[PDB]
Amino acid sequence: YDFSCELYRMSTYSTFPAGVPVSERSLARAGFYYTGVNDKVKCFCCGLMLDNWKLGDSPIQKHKQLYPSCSFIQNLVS
Ligand SMILES: [Zn+2]
Repeated sequence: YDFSCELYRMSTYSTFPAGVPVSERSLARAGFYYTGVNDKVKCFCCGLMLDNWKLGDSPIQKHKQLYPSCSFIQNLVS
């Protein structure tokens, strides 16, 4: 289903900057791929864009909170 998709998302983090305080795996699992700019990531499903990640930030929570209508985030959490 989203099998290869999550794996593709993971691959986009090859250039992710070193000091970002959230794991790339968690980002990719939350539906986000890396835009190649700063620490800005984008949902493959709804296009929600997020950057300036802080220690302890939950990509899934931010995702659910900001753009609940995303089918991916709805199905991930259900
Ligand atoms: Zn989304």
